Amino acid sequence: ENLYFQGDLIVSMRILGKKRTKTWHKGTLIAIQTVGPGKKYKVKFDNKGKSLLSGNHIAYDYHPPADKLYVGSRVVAKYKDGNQVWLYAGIVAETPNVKNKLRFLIFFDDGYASYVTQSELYPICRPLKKTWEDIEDISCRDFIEEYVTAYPNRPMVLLKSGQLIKTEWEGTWWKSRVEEVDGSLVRILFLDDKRCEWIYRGSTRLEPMFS
Ligand SMILES: COC(=O)c1cccc(NS(C)(=O)=O)c1
Ligand SMILES: [Cl-]
Ligand SMILES: [Cl-]
Ligand SMILES: [Cl-]
Ligand SMILES: [Cl-]
Repeated sequence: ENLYFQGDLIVSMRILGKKRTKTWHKGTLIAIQTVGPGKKYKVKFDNKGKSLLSGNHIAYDYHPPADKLYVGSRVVAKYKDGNQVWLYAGIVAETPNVKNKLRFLIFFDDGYASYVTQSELYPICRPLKKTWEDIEDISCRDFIEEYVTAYPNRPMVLLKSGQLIKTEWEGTWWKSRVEEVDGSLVRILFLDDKRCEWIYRGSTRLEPMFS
């Protein structure tokens, strides 16, 4: 059947939609379709064509109030790639508190992690019951499931600036150094390539956590 209303969604509302590039963009909800128990949402993008999307691939174009977000909530957040900025999907790993200077910790679908403000988050409309089950990468999905279900029990390695450790990249161990610590994240310098990365202190990519 063709619907005009579905929960709090209404045909003609302005919305964010996931494109095939895995980045999220502004559009208009032009139709809602049902086929038995399933539902699909037709979006017309501003500078693109149309897509018929599932409910976990559309997001509201407003920032959620803090009482609606939990550890494990499915969101779209501002993602830094070189000097460009995109909207990319992720999972909330921490909500605002004193030890993280009132920010949200995001674990992105591709394995990266970052702290963001409430004004840099958008909630996904119809998340799955087990929110992590639509993460394509198997190693990311299994780590996030264990993290969300075990929370607040969070094993992490205590690290200080200048400390030498081994860090994983493309299947092998690399000599590396701790440059900086910011709450639950650590900035690691890869010594041969002389380039840095922000990594979660409980990640198995850090050798002390792997063992
Ligand atoms: C490709 O990413 C992975 O395999 C992977 C595995 C484990 C952890 C992570 N990152 S996180 C959730 O610790 O910020 C990524
Ligand atoms: Cl295809
Ligand atoms: Cl039907
Ligand atoms: Cl879809
Ligand atoms: Cl579900």
